[PDB]
Amino acid sequence: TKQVSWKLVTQYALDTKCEDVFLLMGMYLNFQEAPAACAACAAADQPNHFNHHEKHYYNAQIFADSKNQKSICQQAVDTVAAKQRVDSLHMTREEMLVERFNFLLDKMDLIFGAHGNAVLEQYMAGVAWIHCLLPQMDTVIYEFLKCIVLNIPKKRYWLFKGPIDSGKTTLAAALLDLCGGKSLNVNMPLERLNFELGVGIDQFMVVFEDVKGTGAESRDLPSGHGISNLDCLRDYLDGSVKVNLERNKRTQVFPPGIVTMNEYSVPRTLQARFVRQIDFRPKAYLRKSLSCSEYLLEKRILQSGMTLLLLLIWFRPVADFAAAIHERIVQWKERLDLEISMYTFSTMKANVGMGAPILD
Amino acid sequence: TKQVSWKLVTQYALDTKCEDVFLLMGMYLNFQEAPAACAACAAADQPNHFNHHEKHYYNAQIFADSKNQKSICQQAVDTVAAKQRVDSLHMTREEMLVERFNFLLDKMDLIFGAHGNAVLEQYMAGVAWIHCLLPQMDTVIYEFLKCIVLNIPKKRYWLFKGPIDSGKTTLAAALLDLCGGKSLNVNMPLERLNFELGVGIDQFMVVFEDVKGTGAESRDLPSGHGISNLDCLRDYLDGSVKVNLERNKRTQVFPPGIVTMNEYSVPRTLQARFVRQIDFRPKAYLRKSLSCSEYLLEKRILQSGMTLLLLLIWFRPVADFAAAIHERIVQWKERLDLEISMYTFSTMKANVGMGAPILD
Amino acid sequence: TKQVSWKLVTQYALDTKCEDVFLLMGMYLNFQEAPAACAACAAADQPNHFNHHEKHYYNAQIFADSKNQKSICQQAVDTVAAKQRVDSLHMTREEMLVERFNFLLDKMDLIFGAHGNAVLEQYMAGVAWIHCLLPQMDTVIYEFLKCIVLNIPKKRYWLFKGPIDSGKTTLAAALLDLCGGKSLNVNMPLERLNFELGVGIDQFMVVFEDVKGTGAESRDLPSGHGISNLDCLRDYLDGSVKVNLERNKRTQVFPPGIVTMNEYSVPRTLQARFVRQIDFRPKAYLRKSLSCSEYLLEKRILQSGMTLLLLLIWFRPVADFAAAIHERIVQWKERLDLEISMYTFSTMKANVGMGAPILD
Amino acid sequence: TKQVSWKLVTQYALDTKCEDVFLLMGMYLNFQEAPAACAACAAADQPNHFNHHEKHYYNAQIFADSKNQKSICQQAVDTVAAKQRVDSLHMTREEMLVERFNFLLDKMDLIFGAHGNAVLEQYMAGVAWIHCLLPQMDTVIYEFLKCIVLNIPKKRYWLFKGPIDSGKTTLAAALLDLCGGKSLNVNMPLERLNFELGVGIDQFMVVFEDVKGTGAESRDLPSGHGISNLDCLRDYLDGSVKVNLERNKRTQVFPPGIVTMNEYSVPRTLQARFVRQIDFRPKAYLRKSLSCSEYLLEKRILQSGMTLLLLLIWFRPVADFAAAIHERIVQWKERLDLEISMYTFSTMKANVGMGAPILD
Amino acid sequence: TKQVSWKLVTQYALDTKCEDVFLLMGMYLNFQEAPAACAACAAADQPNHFNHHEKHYYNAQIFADSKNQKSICQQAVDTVAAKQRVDSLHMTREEMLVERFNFLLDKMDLIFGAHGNAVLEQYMAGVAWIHCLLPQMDTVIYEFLKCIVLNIPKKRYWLFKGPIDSGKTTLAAALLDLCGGKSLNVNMPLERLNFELGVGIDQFMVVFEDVKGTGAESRDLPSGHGISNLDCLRDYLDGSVKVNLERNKRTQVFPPGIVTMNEYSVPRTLQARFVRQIDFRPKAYLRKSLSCSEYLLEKRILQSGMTLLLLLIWFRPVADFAAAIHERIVQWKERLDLEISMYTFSTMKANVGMGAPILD
Ligand SMILES: c1ccc(Oc2ccccc2-c2nn3cnnc3s2)cc1
Ligand SMILES: c1ccc(Oc2ccccc2-c2nn3cnnc3s2)cc1
Ligand SMILES: c1ccc(Oc2ccccc2-c2nn3cnnc3s2)cc1
Ligand SMILES: c1ccc(Oc2ccccc2-c2nn3cnnc3s2)cc1
Ligand SMILES: c1ccc(Oc2ccccc2-c2nn3cnnc3s2)cc1
Ligand SMILES: [Zn+2]
Ligand SMILES: [Zn+2]
Ligand SMILES: [Zn+2]
Ligand SMILES: [Zn+2]
Ligand SMILES: [Zn+2]
Repeated sequence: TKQVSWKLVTQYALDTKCEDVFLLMGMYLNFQEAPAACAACAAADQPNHFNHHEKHYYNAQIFADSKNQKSICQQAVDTVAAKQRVDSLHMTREEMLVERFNFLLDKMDLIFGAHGNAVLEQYMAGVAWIHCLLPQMDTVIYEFLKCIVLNIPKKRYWLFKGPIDSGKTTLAAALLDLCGGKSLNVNMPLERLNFELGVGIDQFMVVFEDVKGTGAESRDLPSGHGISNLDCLRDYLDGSVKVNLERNKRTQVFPPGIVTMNEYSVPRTLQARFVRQIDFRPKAYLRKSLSCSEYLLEKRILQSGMTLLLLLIWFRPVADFAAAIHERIVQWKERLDLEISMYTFSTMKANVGMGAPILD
Repeated sequence: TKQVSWKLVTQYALDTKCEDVFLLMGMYLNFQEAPAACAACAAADQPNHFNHHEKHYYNAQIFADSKNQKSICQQAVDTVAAKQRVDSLHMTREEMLVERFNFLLDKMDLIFGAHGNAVLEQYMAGVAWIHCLLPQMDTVIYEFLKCIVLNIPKKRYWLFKGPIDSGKTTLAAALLDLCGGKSLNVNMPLERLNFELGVGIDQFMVVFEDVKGTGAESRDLPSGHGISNLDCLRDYLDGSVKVNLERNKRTQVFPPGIVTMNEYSVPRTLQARFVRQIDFRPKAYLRKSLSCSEYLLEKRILQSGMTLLLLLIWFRPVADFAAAIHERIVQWKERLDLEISMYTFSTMKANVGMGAPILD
Repeated sequence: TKQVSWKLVTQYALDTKCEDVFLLMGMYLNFQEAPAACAACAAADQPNHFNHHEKHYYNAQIFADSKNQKSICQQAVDTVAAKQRVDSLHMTREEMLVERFNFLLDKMDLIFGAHGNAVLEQYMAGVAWIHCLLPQMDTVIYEFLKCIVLNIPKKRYWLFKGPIDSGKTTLAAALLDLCGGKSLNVNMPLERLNFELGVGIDQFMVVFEDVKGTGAESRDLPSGHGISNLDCLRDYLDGSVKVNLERNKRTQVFPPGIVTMNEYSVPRTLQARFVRQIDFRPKAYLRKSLSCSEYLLEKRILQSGMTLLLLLIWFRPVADFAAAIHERIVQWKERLDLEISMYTFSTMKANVGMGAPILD
Repeated sequence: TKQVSWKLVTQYALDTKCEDVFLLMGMYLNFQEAPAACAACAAADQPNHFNHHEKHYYNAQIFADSKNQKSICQQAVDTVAAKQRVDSLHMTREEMLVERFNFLLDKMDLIFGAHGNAVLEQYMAGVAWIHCLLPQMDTVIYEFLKCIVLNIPKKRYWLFKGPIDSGKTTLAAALLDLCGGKSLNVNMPLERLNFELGVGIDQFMVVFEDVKGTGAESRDLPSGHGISNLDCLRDYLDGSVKVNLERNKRTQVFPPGIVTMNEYSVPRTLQARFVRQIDFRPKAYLRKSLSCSEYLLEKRILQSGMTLLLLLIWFRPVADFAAAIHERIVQWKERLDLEISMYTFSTMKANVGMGAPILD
Repeated sequence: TKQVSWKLVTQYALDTKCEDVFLLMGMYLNFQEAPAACAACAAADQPNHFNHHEKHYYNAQIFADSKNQKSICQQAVDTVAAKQRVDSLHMTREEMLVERFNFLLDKMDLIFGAHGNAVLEQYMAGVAWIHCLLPQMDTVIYEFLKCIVLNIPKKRYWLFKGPIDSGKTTLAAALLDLCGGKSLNVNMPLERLNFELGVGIDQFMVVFEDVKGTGAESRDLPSGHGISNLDCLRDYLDGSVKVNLERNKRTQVFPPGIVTMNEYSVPRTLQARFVRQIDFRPKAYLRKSLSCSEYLLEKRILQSGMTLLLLLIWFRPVADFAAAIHERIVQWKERLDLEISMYTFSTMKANVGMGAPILD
């Protein structure tokens, strides 16, 4: 009888960075039909399918007849986790950011391509709104990337503070997506904390999202254990030494990142853990401009790492990006130039400032 | 010795969307007897049996002699879960609703067919009662389907508020069945919450059923953690970003849906999460008409997604439905036309309004 | 080497409805000795042995030499669970009651037979006592069976209320045995509730036994969470929609049944969930008659489903039973006629009323 | 290569009623050496070894070379549990007591035999002390055995009440050993109760040992949940219906037995559950006689089921015992007659009454 | 291919009493190199290596090439546990103490031998200090051994009471090591107690170390649940009946031993459980002598079972030890005689009494 190549299934999982045994199984089974008569290959809208179908066709036919499908996929997924362990220890943090930028650029090549449905001008409208959120915004994002890549002890965490719908949640979500990190909830009691902190294993960056304090009920702010919990996690935030994380599973320097919170009282000991604090104040023109440009909210553009990378490609020269992605940055600069100019971009920012629709 | 085709058992599970290892085992074993002398095939009342018996007969005989029956069925059920993972990521939300409508139409073809026992006029009486529950009811249902399919951030959740037996529970149950979602209970403490929220993995929509608040004991309303819990789940309700769900198991945008509750105080922060609120007030004629038309309650017609789809087929033209199901909508319109007219339907609604039996 | 037929072991488990892996193993090993010299076969007092020994003799000899006995039995027991899953979805509720009546009649054929030790006149004395417990008792039982078979939403639960030794516990236990359901304890906190509710999976009916309330300590009634718990289980009691039961394991309409309790205060919201309430008041003559007819208590006759089925066979004509069991009802009517008459039965009820021994 | 007989290892486990996988493994490995030069066989002090060595010698040599020893023993132990399941359902309760008496008689044949070290006169001295503990003591024990064998609902539990060292703990321990039951601790909260009650699965009888109440601290009695817990276990104590026991594992009538406690207040509802209450009052002569006859305490004679069976063999005629053990009762009566007379036994009881050493 | 002898690996584990799967694996792998060029064999300082290398060399080479190393070692370790189960039931308690004394003598033969580093005069200095701790100390130790071997009900537990550094902890630790028992912590709540009590399974003796009471905070003594817990464990301490221990795992008479505690109030009911109480009072000369003879503390001599056995070999004649070890006691008496005399031993005790260095 024909033998299935476990190595080839693993190669597919490695090429697509697949961490889900069931997703892998389903995707691999979808390669068993003839690629010449494959409608998914003709549509060319799913690269994880159309770029691999021909290569995996004969192996997928054998896989379809297998009595050990889950085990083949478990070894493949384990190899992906094994590669991630090797990279977390050998890859430089700049190489880690290049890998994430390449993932975002692959997604951008698709959604703004011939077989995609995204509108590039709508994402550029988001770029204009984001550039209006803070002064020197391209420098804010660039200096955040430097903070994450350099990973300097005591200079690794930024604090985002402000009320609801102030751009604080949005910017933190977009920066998380740009770097490719994980969000954490520390509003739970200390008993469940260690399992939640374990989510940061092999992660590039993290966001401690919507951290709550106590005694702010008189200002309509909810009570939580967040601020108290974070104040007892100095070694995790500082990154001077390795911490023991469990989900024990790994001993590593806890990832850098962001803490987001409303207007709670910050203890002196927790305040000292942040190299920078950004205060987010709601601006009437930002909300108005957003209400007039609904596509931004509907298509989740403002929370996208692709929007922040387009901002960077728009504002920053080729030399500001790592050498390994220079060719892709140049091709994206040519693409953006065809559709927007410094004059039309300036009009978009002027439209934001007036609380009018960003696109005329 | 003869070898059992694991692929064929998987094909049966895929064709019937079987997610239960024991149900699959029992159903497959029932294919081992000769289909020519099969009473279940002659009765033709169970499509998951009579449409598959002949195809799986020889394989079921081999399956009956197997010493590894549970393992064969586990791989089959896993393949169904794998396909669901692939669809949750590749299928458009319109395609997801088409699949559910096709499932409801298959059930309708059976129960209102030659080998079925349901009475089509009784379901149409339910359509009349439902159309009397709210003004422009066909538009209410249609706009709910648009809300679920479009899945727009901050515009994904509807609030159903009213006392007991006000039509609030019934409409939410019928909309859940129409879309094919899951019901959730958030009246438990935060410690058990994450396991309950994990029920929403790969789901099209959800209902947070009978959410309880505090301090409404003086108005005979029970105390619960529901309203407090929902107020701490902004990212789940908004759908702006992906949430980490566990039953970790999957990172996804939490499904859209409905929250149902009695007349509790809604906090300003939780109130802002609903794009629409429908207030359900008990009407004496609705209860009276129901008491005179007992078949509605006895046969669970008012809670049925089939009743809401019949309402849609009755009120809305063919172009209001997706192109993929147009042929089935046309055949159902012809079926309904033979049994009810706009005049006889209007009499049914007039009978509801008088609190008299819906069917004369 | 000889191969054991897993299919034949499964067939034995299916024929005896065996749900216990260890019981199956022990019963099957007892078939390895020669049936011609088998004392258990000569005694003919255990049908699960003597009706299967000859058929399974050669396979049991091979089974005795097996190095995988537990696994063979696990697949057999799993097939029994698989069949139960298929029946819970395809069998009509009338067919489910026929299956239970046939199980009770098989037991009756044995204990009142040539190789049995039960005294039919003693069970008929129990029939007389039960018929004295409530007016029109044969109608009470028959209408309960109709309630369970019909399974109508909001009309599925009966409330049995009274002090200790009032016939309330006895009648509920006997009705449970007649239908073949499970008893549930809801006096535990909500944290453990879901695991207990999961006991109702694939069950025909349930009894929420000895439900306790609060603040009745001044009337010597114990405190418990029962009444509070049941008041938060409307969807389980009503049966309008399917509930998610776990022991997740199955999504189904929660079984119908009975709630038994002492004289606690019932909340308006929980009271509305019962289509009928029966109040049990202790009668001095019932206790006295029981003290004079000790065999009833000693032989567990009053709690037996066989006693309630004998009551039905005695009072009701052949047409009141399903067509599938008519031949067995006729044979039991002939058996009862040989031993009791309407005159001698009337004397037994007169003896109950006088608090004297039921049998003269 | 040579094959190990799993059936033969199972036969050894069945013959010795072995329920411990590790004990079985160790005992079986001790059969691998030549029985002709076996010192354990020459000593003849361990029947579970010397009566099986020759039969299992060749199989034990093969077992010694096995790479699957634990699995062979697991199937053997499982078969013992399977046989116990079959017996719990088919064996009459008289047959269950015969099996226990035969186990005690096998132990007695050994310890009072040529290769034993026990002194029969010392056990008879214990018989005299036990016969002085309560009036008509041989009738008390005999009526307890009738209570356990008959297992009549509401007439299955005896209450033993008294202070420390009153003979209450001793008699209950000796009756437990005589019947072969299990002791239970119900002084724990209700949360852990069900796992403890599960210890009664397939058991002949149980003792709820040293049950504690509340508010008796002013009388130097410790506080506990025992009495409160037992008051909520009516169905377990009454034995009118089957209870669901877990360690779910089995549905059965909870075993009969004894409840022992100090002088706590017994609630009216819990008091009604006992068919008999024995009050144990400390007697100065009993303690004094015991202090003068130390061998009773040192050799654990007063807590032994062998002491109670010797009491029965001494006081009761052959016809009072089941027919199956008549030959063994006759041989033990002849043995006792050689060493004690009704006159010398009467002197022993007179010595107890004087608080002097029982043996002159 | 070559086959590994599982029996031989088991034989090594049995010979070294190995209860650690990982230790066994590591020790066995260290036998794969040539014994002629083995530095560990030339050093001759580890008997578990040098006395087994040659015997296991060829099997260890095959073991090194095995793909099932952990499983081979698991069966070996299981056989050691199986042998321990057999011995716990068949070995006399005197034979159990002989086995422990032989283990201590093997260790003594090594550390005081040609390839050892211990100084015999330093251990004899410890013997002198220990003999100064209590009057008739050789009789105290000997009577403790009699108490443990005889294991008489109600006469099995000794109480050691005194403040910190009073010799109480040291003597209890040394007696534990001499007998080969386990230490237990009962200062935890009753919920975790049963798992801790399960540590006493198959153990010769136990020490309930540093038991804490309540309300002694005014005397600088810490609060704990120890004394309260022990007061509810009468059946465990008395040893009149078998207790059910879990880590259920085994039904056995709980081991005898010691309870150590500071000056807390002992309840009358717990006090009655001890056949002997030793009060430890700090003596200034004992601490001073210890400060001048640092090697005692540095080399853990005072806590050693070897020190107590040397005390016994020094003070007691050959007939005081079991016949099986007489030859080893004689050889150790000759060894001690070469290095110390009754005169030089008396000088050591005089040096202790003066608080001066024990060795001149
Ligand atoms: C409806 C409701 C809220 C809403 O606000 C936002 C929604 C998403 C992301 C950002 C915002 C805002 N950021 N921002 C800064 N200054 N004012 C604002 S609002 C927009 C529409
Ligand atoms: C008996 C008890 C209750 C009952 O009520 C209902 C039962 C099921 C579903 C809906 C209803 C009602 N919906 N509605 C709206 N205005 N009044 C009402 S009653 C009907 C019969
Ligand atoms: C001893 C203790 C109690 C006892 O009572 C009963 C025992 C079992 C089942 C039913 C009863 C009673 N049912 N009933 C109705 N009116 N009075 C009564 S007593 C009988 C004997
Ligand atoms: C030392 C400490 C206690 C002790 O008491 C006993 C020990 C074990 C078993 C029974 C007893 C007693 N039963 N009994 C009846 N009337 N007085 C007594 S004492 C004996 C010696
Ligand atoms: C430093 C700190 C403490 C210390 O005490 C000891 C250390 C270990 C073992 C025993 C002792 C003592 N046993 N003992 C009896 N009378 N006084 C004392 S002290 C010695 C040095
Ligand atoms: Zn393709
Ligand atoms: Zn068929
Ligand atoms: Zn037979
Ligand atoms: Zn032997
Ligand atoms: Zn060596």
